[PDB]
Amino acid sequence: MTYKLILNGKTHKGVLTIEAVDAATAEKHFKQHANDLGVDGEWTYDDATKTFTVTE
Amino acid sequence: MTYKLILNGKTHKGVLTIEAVDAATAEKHFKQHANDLGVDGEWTYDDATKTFTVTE
Ligand SMILES: [Cl-]
Ligand SMILES: [Cl-]
Ligand SMILES: [Cl-]
Ligand SMILES: [Cl-]
Ligand SMILES: [Cl-]
Ligand SMILES: [Cl-]
Ligand code: NA
Ligand code: NA
Ligand code: NA
Ligand code: NA
Ligand SMILES: [Zn+2]
Ligand SMILES: [Zn+2]
Ligand SMILES: [Zn+2]
Ligand SMILES: [Zn+2]
Repeated sequence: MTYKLILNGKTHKGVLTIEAVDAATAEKHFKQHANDLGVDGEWTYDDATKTFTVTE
Repeated sequence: MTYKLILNGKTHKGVLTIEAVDAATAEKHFKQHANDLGVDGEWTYDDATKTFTVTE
């Protein structure tokens, strides 16, 4: 299914959408993106919208 | 305005949307994302949809 990441970082404000087999796979991918971007924030997940938020 | 990046990398297939004052500013931001993700691809731009694509 489609999963989304809302980036709410100091220098990264955006929305990323990907496809993944499950939420765990999406979250692993999203955490790698955030790590590569130097985003070090607090994570939340909304199951109803399959949307993660990372907030610095 | 809103600008989009279609990631068509070997390991990064996704869509990123951001806001930016102009296409040049969006593209600079997008190129930094792609650099941070280790995406080394060919860039194209569609003015009508304010959408870049990076293709490995
Ligand atoms: Cl699907
Ligand atoms: Cl961003
Ligand atoms: Cl973690
Ligand atoms: Cl705007
Ligand atoms: Cl991606
Ligand atoms: Cl360049
Ligand atoms: Na996957
Ligand atoms: Na879920
Ligand atoms: Na900007
Ligand atoms: Na344009
Ligand atoms: Zn799927
Ligand atoms: Zn960004
Ligand atoms: Zn704008
Ligand atoms: Zn990716």
